[PDB]
Amino acid sequence: QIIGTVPGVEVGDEFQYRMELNLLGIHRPSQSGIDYMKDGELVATSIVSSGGYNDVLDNSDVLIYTGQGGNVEPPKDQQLVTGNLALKNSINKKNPVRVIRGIKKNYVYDGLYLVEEYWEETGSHGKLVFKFKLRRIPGQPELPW
Amino acid sequence: QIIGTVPGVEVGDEFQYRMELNLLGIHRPSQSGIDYMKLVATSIVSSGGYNDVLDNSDVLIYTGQGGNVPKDQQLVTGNLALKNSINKKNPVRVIRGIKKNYVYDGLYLVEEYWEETGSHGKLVFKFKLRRIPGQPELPW
DNA sequence: TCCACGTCAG
DNA sequence: CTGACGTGGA
Ligand SMILES: [Cl-]
Repeated sequence: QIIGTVPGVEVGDEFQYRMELNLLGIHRPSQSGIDYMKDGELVATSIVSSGGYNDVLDNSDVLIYTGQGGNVEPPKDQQLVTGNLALKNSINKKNPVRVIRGIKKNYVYDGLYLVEEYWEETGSHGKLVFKFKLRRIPGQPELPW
Repeated sequence: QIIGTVPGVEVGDEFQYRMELNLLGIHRPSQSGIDYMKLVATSIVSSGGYNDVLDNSDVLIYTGQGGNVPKDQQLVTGNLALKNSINKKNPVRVIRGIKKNYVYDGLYLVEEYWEETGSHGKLVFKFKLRRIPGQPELPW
């Protein structure tokens, strides 16, 4: 499974099903929001933001992406591991990450981003949540919204 | 959603995903084994999930859904569909899961059904479908 | 073995 | 709202 741009897939491309991001090699997991891979430190390779968490899409070049897990079953911390750990190490690896957005014909490839930072958030209950600040790599084609 | 043969879909056709039987209108549910409509049955998927019987012949025994196969099973929704399809003598598409994941096996009728007191004490239905004679052959 | 920003239709 | 012969990858 490959980093960066994917042959055949262009910014603004749309898809109906998660299972096509997998087929085309854009995003492997069938449900999970984060896909990553061993480098042996985990690095992130793509994320889907499609309404499942409290993600922030400004219609700008910055997005806040919520970490997975913790029930955001009963309310638990979130954990810096698997996907979450991937995204973080991708802060330092400065590697590009595909970002796919779910739309109100269901998904759109939004292009490449980097993970500038992450932080923690004591939530409305008392448990952790991570937030990863991704910036879109400047100079890619644009999309409407 | 249509009964009988589907335009564009031929016996022996294969597919990788449940979500293509839906796209092509072969079988709507994404997981469920039985699809029906206002109740008569219109298609079933037998892909290893229950103790179905595939003789490599023209008859198949299809297990009813539910009951955790621990509760009885119930003659309702899909199960009820299949049964009323006994009397409606309407054709039913039958898709088989294979060990690139699914294969349209053609048309069948539901000749009968019965009940089976299982290894625990609760119900299970079994529907005997016979393949409509005179369609191309699937090898196995 | 188990979880996950599934996905459909009653 | 939730049950249903789901998928893929850790
Ligand atoms: Cl698909």
